[PDB]
Amino acid sequence: GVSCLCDSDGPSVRGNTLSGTLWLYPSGCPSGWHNCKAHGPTIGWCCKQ
Repeated sequence: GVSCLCDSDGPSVRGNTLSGTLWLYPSGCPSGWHNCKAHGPTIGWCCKQ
């Protein structure tokens, strides 16, 4: 799958590395996921299950 930095990624904190998942879907997060990026990217989207 394709991961991306969540709002919780960047700093050195537990769970680090790009652990979320990006959705190319026009609204990002699919029903069954949650959300993990209130913003970036500016094309597709970034969420987490």
